[PDB]
Amino acid sequence: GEAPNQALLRILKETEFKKIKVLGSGAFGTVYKGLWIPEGEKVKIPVAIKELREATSPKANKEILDEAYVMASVDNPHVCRLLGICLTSTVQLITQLMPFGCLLDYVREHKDNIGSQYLLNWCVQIAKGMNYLEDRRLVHRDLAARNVLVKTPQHVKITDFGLAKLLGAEEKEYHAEGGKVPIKWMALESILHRIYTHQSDVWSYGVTVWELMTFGSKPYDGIPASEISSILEKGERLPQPPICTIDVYMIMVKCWMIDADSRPKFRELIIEFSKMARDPQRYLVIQGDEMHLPEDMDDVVDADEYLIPQ
Ligand SMILES: [Cl-]
Repeated sequence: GEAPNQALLRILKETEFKKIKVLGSGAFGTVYKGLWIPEGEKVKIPVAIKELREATSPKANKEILDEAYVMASVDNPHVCRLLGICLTSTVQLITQLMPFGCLLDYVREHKDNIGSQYLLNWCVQIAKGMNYLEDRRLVHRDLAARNVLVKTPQHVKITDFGLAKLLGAEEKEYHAEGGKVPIKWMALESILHRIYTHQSDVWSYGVTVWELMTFGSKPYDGIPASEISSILEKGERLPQPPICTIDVYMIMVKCWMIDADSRPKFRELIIEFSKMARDPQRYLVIQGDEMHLPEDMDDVVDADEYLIPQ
């Protein structure tokens, strides 16, 4: 680590957010939905506001500000940008709204309508997204279908930097605290040595692709977490999904290889899936493919078009 992080954290007035309406509740916290209307600008930006439960127990305010710190330090089409924070009672994360939600829910709730062109394209976009984070020396640690949001069915972005970690020109690993990370998405060296690395994200990427190819299945739906370690140890891996050619499945397996360095690089995955996406019917055999996917507001601009220096 060495280059200075000259990102801008923007504090936003609680009086700039109209039309609030709870999106997802949940144990962890609460995501809202609203309209951010910059102070003296004829623009209304559709936003999600995240206020994670734990009342004010400063323990929270940490996680939420680390989230913010990272989310504010990323500029990529395939990664969610932090719009700003709000210093109300508790802190709030304000970010571009992703109208179609989680990619996980999105595939779950659209199976009989998702073409191969999309699935392969998303894998491209998530690989692009990750490669970016690789460049910004940044280990996501929690890549899952549930952390990819959908802007439009042809444009996804990665999110949830709750466990993300910056590295160093020195550093190559991240020796975690007391683990609180999903087992079914984490590399084998993550589950035994609490080691995290870019190549560990690769594994999670593999599992993510596995989720999409299976339209939302739960990795190891049977097996309980206290057992995951043992299974992978013996050699077992996720099955090959129905719609999946060997070409595509073998990419998934390559991500789950015991020697981390033998795993593909995200820049290879971009290339590989990118090739594949030029002829999607040849790598994915989806029954029915060849599929279509879908007060006043003059002043609405997507965040993606709301810029300002930097
Ligand atoms: Cl679930």
